[PDB]
Amino acid sequence: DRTFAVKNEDGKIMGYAVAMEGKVIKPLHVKGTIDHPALAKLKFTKSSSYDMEFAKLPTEMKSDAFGYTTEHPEGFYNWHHGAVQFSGGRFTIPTGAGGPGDSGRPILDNSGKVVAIVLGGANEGARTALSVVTWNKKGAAIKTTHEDTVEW
Repeated sequence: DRTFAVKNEDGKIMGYAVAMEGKVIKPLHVKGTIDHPALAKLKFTKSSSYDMEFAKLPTEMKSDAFGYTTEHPEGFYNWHHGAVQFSGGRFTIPTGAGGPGDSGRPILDNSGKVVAIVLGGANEGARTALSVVTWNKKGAAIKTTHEDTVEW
């Protein structure tokens, strides 16, 4: 288990955190507490520019974390709600497959490596373009935001 619900005070799921490469990572805009004893009270470092916040992964969860890959060839990827196309530098889904509460969910390749973290979606009709965080080969974060993105 490397994906954790972020809960508001009522216990409603607001979005998700992931364990990846020695960090716990979540979208900054997802407000609540991670529903995990080892993770609730960690010290987070916030980056407004990338809509992300991160903490050091507790040494108990060392090995139970996703790997990340910069290999994103065009084609199809996976996430909790089904297929994610990557084409023309954009990740898209059928409109209606994602919405509020899906921020922080990872997009995975078939080997189970993370290629992106979902921030939200811009409704283009049949397709919805996902606003995401990715990392390049230098480990630099990249936020991709589409016109009229809806935060999830």
